[PDB]
This record gives sequence, structure tokens and C-alpha cells, in this order.
Amino acid sequence: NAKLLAITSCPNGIAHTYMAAENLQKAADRLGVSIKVETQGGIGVENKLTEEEIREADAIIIAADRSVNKDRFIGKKLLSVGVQDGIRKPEELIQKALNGDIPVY
Repeated sequence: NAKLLAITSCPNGIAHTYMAAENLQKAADRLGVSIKVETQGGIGVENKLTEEEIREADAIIIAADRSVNKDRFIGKKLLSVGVQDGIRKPEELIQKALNGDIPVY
């Protein structure tokens, strides 16, 4: 029943940003977890999270190789890692996010 949200961002091009997003989405599907992924690429923000989705989310994952503004996530449990972790170990990020051992931002 869990709901996650994520942001992915890499300052170089777009492929890494998207690959992290795709791989988090597939990991979520595999794990039977709901997820929405907002991307923050050079081109702008796409698939933007809403205020309501953020209120309901169990946790937030940020897989980014640049600083991402986290002000929307005050009071939310947040996991912050590199874009490579989003691409390479998305299941482990989703598991860690839902195991709950993550600080409240």
C-alpha cells in the first residue's frame, strides 16, 4: 500500500536524469509500491509533484548529482542519494525509504 515520490536530477544532459527516473519506476512496480517521479533536468522540471501527493507520500527519494531544493518536503521522511544510486540500486532505495529508518527533513 505504500506511496513514494522521487526527484531525479543530473546537471549533465538528460539521459541520466531519465534513466534514474525509469529505473525507480520499474523498481517500484516490481516491489508493488506506488511511485511518482519528478525530473529536474536542464530543460526544466517535468512530471511535477503536487502539494497533495507530497502530503500523502510515505517518503521522498531524491537521486541527484546537484543540490535539489527540499523546502516542499519539510516534515517528510527523505532519502537523498546520487543519480547513480537511482539508476543502479533503485530497489534498495525504495526498501530503505519504506523501512522508515530515514530522518524527517
